[PDB]
Amino acid sequence: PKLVTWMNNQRVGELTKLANGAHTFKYAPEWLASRYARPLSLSLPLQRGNITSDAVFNFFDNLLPDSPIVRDRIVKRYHAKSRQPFDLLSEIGRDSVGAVTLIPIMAWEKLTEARLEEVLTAYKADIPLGMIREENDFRISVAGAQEKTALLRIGNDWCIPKGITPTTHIIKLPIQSVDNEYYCLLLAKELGLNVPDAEIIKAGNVRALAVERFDRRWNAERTVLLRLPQEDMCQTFGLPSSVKYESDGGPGIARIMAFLMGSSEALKDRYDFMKFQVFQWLIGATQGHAKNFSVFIQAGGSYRLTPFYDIISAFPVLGGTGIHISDLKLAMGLNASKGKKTAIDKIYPRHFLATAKVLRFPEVQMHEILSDFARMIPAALDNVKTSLPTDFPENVVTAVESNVLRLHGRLSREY
Ligand SMILES: Nc1ncnc2c1ncn2[C@@H]1O[C@H](COP(=O)(O)OP(=O)(O)OP(=O)(O)O)[C@@H](O)[C@H]1O
Ligand SMILES: [Mg+2]
Ligand SMILES: [Mg+2]
Repeated sequence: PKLVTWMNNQRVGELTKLANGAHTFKYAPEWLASRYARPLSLSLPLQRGNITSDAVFNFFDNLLPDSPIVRDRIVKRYHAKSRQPFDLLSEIGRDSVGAVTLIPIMAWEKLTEARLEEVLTAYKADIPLGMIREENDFRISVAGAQEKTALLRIGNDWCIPKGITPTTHIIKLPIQSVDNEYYCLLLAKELGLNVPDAEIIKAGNVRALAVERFDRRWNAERTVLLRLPQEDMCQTFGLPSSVKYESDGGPGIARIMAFLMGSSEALKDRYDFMKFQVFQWLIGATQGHAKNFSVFIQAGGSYRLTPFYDIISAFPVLGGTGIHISDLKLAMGLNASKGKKTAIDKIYPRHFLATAKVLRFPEVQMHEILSDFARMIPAALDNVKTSLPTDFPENVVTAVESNVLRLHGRLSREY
């Protein structure tokens, strides 16, 4: 049938699946006439009538977990009509990344430590996104291939939101990734990068990562929780999650930098994006694909980059399973004298400078970024280390700082 699409308390339009299986979307005239109307996606510009392009199917598919296995679980959990996005979202689309609420204001159930552990380990019983069969009003969806869930934090209590109430945190579970990401987010923050705050939460013998959502915002008085429109780069370019990597045809640095020229914060966003490329290289982050970058869609359809997220270093995984440093590749390659430069172990300042030059990113700014990491990295690693718990896995810290300092040496010798 039909899924009515809401942005907070406003009707945006409807998603329908035709008798031919095609996914179509139509904006409500009331939405189109609203003062600050904005599109669901920059790939789905405001217009009247049914939109039938592949961009519709892809946009909504990108709201679901990437893994075909996780999708199998959802189907089995809610006896979904099929595996298509419309049918899976009919079941779990009330709360997803961004502000799209799909249904065919503030209510919740507080969780006890015992119940919290139940949700956080439900995946062991083939439960998708911690949506235990016990509940029936816990419908959430979150993209990405890593096992996770999402919860509502009210004060210092964890809660399962009911109906259309939003979640406030994305909870990532162990597939040592929890400690890895925790460390990387702290290092990012220490270096002045825009990333969300996160904390390691405990529930029995379970250790998960609770990441504060930047697609959610409480009003000043903390009485109402709103969702903020947001989409990832696959969505913004109308592409399927299957091509998130540049090697599979997804957007690279050049395409995203050109797209950011249209940002309401273009110069800042371009600078921050290039800075983050140098950061990913330094920490051996190999999964900076298109779905790991997003933009907020603002009133009137303007857009701006969101904070960076899903930051994992490959360094702690080296050697243990035979992966060598020479095997680490940036998801989005840099310019090389000939072709591209992708090997973290072979990249130097010259590659960032050559890339900036061809992309019209000021050379002075690129030097600034490189020189800033050259003098700040040592102190940043130390400061983070001192901020880590005492039970934090020392091997993670060792693997990351030794490998970061090794690459950092390349910057300090130049700057
Ligand atoms: N703090 C946040 N606030 C808002 N949205 C977020 C936040 N962190 C992640 N997201 C969104 O949720 C998705 C899943 O998170 P994340 O990228 O961290 O997952 P993964 O690490 O599960 O992903 P992958 O599939 O690459 O392994 C992202 O693609 C992004 O759209
Ligand atoms: Mg991701
Ligand atoms: Mg990831």
